[PDB]
Formats: sequence, structure tokens, C-alpha cells
Amino acid sequence: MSTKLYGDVNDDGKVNSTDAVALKRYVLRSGISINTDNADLNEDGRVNSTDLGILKRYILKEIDTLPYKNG
Ligand SMILES: [Ca+2]
Ligand SMILES: [Ca+2]
Repeated sequence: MSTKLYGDVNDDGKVNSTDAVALKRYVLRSGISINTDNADLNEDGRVNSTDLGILKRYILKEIDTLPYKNG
């Protein structure tokens, strides 16, 4: 009916360290199944470290818009 998430791995909430498991598998190659659709936002794939941060940064609670920023 309604949900808020952007770039989820296991469609839990978002792609972060928590989804590092599927990440390691994804980083190595494309074998698993993840919502890579809107998982990448810097042509990386998911969260190599640049997004990971912004993720744990916005996913902290702001999870709704995600103030995508560099750092
Ligand atoms: Ca998740
Ligand atoms: Ca990314």
C-alpha cells in the first residue's frame, strides 16, 4: 500500500552494511538477486563505500528523500 525505500538489497529498508552479505557477492560478481534497479546512484553498483556512508547517513532516519551528498 505504501513504503519508503530507495536502493534496497533484500527489500528490507535500503542497501547498507547490513546488506553487505549480498554486496560481497555482488561486488565479486552478479550471481545473487538484488534490487540493483535503484541501488546504485554513482555508477558503482550498490555501496562500495561512497554510497554506503550516505546510506547509513540518510537511512539513519531521514530515510524518505536521501540527501544524496558527496564526502
Ligand atoms: Ca536492507
Ligand atoms: Ca552507488
